[PDB]
Amino acid sequence: IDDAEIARSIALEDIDVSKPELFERDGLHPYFERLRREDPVHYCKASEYGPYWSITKFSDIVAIDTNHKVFSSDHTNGSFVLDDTTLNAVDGGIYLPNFLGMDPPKHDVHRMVVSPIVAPQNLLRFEATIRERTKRVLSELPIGEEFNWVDRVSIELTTMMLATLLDFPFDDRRKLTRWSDIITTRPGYGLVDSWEQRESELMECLAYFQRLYAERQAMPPKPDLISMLAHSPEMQDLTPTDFLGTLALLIVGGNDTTRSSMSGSAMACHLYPQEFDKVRNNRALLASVIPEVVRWQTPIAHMRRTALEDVEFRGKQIRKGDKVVMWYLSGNRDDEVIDRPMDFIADRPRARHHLSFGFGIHRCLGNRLAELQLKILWEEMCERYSRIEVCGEPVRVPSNLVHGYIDIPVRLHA
Ligand code: HEM
Repeated sequence: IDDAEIARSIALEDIDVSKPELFERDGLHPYFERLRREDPVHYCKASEYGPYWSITKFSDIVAIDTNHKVFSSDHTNGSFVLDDTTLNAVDGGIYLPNFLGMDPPKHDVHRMVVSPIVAPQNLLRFEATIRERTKRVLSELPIGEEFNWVDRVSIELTTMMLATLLDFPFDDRRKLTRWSDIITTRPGYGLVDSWEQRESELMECLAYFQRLYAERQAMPPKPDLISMLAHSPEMQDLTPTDFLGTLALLIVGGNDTTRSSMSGSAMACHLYPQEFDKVRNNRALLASVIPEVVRWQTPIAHMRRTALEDVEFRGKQIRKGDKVVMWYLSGNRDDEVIDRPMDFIADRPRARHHLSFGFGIHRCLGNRLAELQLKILWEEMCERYSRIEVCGEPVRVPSNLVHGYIDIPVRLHA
């Protein structure tokens, strides 16, 4: 398929950027280029998820994200992703309510329970712990033999990081990757064969975490996420559904995003070897490289809202009940705000000014944890490797939400 030809040729009204097939072949940029130029607040009438608004420009996306009283995230209105099966009991899905899918006032009550995980002193302890654990993984990677970087680096380090945050048994940490993966999938997408199989694996997740929760309730408070839920007065009446929904948020939130950033790091070093060379020669560039990895990869391609009011936005009449989608993958390529945004630039000015963590009351809680783990990985790459070679076909995730990789064949050079 030639996405450039279609995007030039078809009527504006027939553009649907939501198809997971487009993400699998990273074919979105010709469509987004046309929408940002010709119709930046665009109504799509025909899609699998019903009709929706696409918000494609940087400034416009900030406006939606920061107006939570007009543009709702609440689970009672359908929650915060475009595909209604991921978090609602519809068409084979199950109900997964959580504080990212809550509007105020309840949102703030739940966020405050887990916000100590990024207290300053915990970030310092976390950084010291991660450093040694990361060193140990990287020092066993072969030189001059092909391996899947997603398997040996992205998953290996990400599941070690999330296990540290949950104090999850280290020997079972592969379960965290499995549970994360099935939350954002559908039957036939290559992970589960049925909705029922998905439901079974999530009940197994619930049973495992319930055992851990009961253990944490009976020991002193510790700086781990399950401990924080287990000792919180305001969390004592979670229904089974709310508990499972909250676990889903913490498992996917810390897993899929960081994994995708680690996979993008390898792609960046191969496609832009001179930028890797720069930071290797000058380690002060880590400050600008890490936010740029996250902007360039954009691990979460969109977040979705539902309008609670009729509202005229940039000249367009949004109606109460309409789906509104913030395309972070488009916004992070808006050259009104970001110069030469298709390329990876180790040394970019105002490198923290990107959309990948959102803006407003739902801005990513764990952004400092991700950035510290990515810093430590780049420190180690810089010390151990002359270059990172992608030597076979990359295989991408079929999702309009998770913007990441299944397979990146690499060879390391020293
Ligand atoms: C590069 C890594 C990451 C990216 C790109 C990312 C992206 C996001 C985005 C896009 C949101 C929603 C923003 C909005 O709607 O305005 C979010 C929220 C959240 N993230 Fe992250 N995230 C990352 C790492 C992490 C990690 C490591 C954790 C936990 C250990 C985490 C936990 C959360 C939580 C709990 C929320 C909900 C905040 C709320 O509703 O108040 N994230 N993240």
